[PDB]
Amino acid sequence: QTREVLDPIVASLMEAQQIPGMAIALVRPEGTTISHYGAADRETGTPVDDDTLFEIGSLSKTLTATLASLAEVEGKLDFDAPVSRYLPELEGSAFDDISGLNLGTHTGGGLPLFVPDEVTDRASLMAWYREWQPTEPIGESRTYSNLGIGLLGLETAASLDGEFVPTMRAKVLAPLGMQDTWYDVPEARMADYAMGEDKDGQPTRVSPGVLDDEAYGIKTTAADLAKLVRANLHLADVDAELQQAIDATRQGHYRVGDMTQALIWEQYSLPVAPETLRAGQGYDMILEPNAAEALEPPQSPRDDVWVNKTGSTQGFGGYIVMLPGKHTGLVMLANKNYPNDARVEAAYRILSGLGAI
Ligand SMILES: [Ca+2]
Ligand SMILES: [Ca+2]
Ligand SMILES: [Ca+2]
Ligand SMILES: [Ca+2]
Ligand SMILES: [Cl-]
Ligand SMILES: [Cs+]
Repeated sequence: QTREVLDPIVASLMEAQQIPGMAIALVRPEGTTISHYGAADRETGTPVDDDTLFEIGSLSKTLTATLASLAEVEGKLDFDAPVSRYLPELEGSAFDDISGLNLGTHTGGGLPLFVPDEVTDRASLMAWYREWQPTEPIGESRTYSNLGIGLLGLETAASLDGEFVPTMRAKVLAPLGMQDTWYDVPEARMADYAMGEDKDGQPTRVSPGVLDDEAYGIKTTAADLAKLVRANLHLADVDAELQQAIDATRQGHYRVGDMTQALIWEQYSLPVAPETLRAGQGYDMILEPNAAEALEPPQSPRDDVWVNKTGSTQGFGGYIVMLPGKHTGLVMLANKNYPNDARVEAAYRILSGLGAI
């Protein structure tokens, strides 16, 4: 079926990249297909199955964006307001001039990629934010940032008068039916927690860290992520406000060369060449500041685009692609951090082989 297209491509991918195990979800009108391949843990050979939890790394940022968007829909968060309006401990800092929208689009004045070493907790984090000097013009330059999306998370939590994780669960994960999605894997599920494999073939698992929940900390199944994708594709039963919040995460906010930056989601007009997709996932886009032009004709979610997001940890590699015009989506989770180029190629070949591009 679909499996005759999908299975050979994932077998070849897993052999070429030496991926121990994968979980794949294909979302289409007429339904969602879940497929599991290989081993959750190379050392034990425990197979990947419906219960296997994968670290999704930066794919976690899509949930942070979705909660932020819901707070906005509920009228509790103004996306263009200074972040210091919701975190008054940052009054008088650069965050008087930086907005939640900036943070969701990585246009927060060059806010850096990583949490610095000297930041070890919430207090030292907030002290660091207060002292930090922008290095790029706010709203005119994109630097991919864990500090930024992390702060959007803090801002959102404050705007909703709740703690980030329980609030995320109550307002987003639960209404989406994402009951196998964890920030902290309980002891009772550790036997289902896949073991990562790093680039040297060594076992590895993500460590806790500041802003982990907000920026990279989710462990989940392909099926749970498929619920989020289904909602993005208008294929789920979700209340009006959450649907509105989800749709708003796909609004185009900045043109960044060939890429359009939405709320964490990144997209490209169709037809898109794989090279363009590759250039979105490399050094030039991820590790350098890129000029960003605000779309203030604020772009309505489009139906003629390739929408995507990568996510990695040291031992895991994930990729989501959505084609709203075809009402189809793809979630690929692996317990190996394998090259973004190969994620793009596999996704493209799958979607092309299914006739969706
Ligand atoms: Ca406003
Ligand atoms: Ca099990
Ligand atoms: Ca945490
Ligand atoms: Ca090739
Ligand atoms: Cl970090
Ligand atoms: Cs849960």
